[PDB]
Amino acid sequence: KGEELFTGVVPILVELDGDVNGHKFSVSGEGEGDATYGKLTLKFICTTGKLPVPWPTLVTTLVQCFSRYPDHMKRHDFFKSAMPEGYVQERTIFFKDDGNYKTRAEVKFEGDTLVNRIELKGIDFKEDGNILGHKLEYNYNDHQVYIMADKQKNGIKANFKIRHNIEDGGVQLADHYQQNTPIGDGPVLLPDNHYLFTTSTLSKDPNEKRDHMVLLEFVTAD
Repeated sequence: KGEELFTGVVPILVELDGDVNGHKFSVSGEGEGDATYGKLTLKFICTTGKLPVPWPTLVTTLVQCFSRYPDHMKRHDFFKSAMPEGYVQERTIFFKDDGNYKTRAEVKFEGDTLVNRIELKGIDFKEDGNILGHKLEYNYNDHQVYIMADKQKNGIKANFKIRHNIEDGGVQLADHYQQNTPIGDGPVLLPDNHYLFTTSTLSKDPNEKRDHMVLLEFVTAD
């Protein structure tokens, strides 16, 4: 199926075009994924200079098709079944007591490369808040994602919270609303409701002088 496109190591390209409170920025990312292990490694670069938001706030936006679905679950892997034509992924992300991101992405194969091409629009942020003021720690608290079928849109939806550590204490909440719809006309497996579990690790490359994020991620269904 589309699952057959994921039995090996797959190069990943990520491209993001963003505007948060008028700060226009661009992120490009490259790496690879191996769904057999649910493993992702990726380096992101802010190609327009300094990133105007903290890197952790972009993690969820910057490929759930790479999750390890155990054999008894492969039947519900909407994300792979939509390949290679892919799927649109849309989110609104509300930052508590601050602004919100609206994102639209196409995830699809371009040849042998899995590509995630994103537009991001952030509005109504506080210029001195936790996001625009760079007050978030450079780490991550993952959260499980309850993927639910949305029969009417022949796709899936989800809603989940991410907690971002604020420097010196406390947590900045990011309330995620998500929906995904297939791009192709093919047959697509609408899944039974289930969770995706993710563990992310953020680091830096000591040889990289541009504003950047190295990201290691494992994701598995259950």
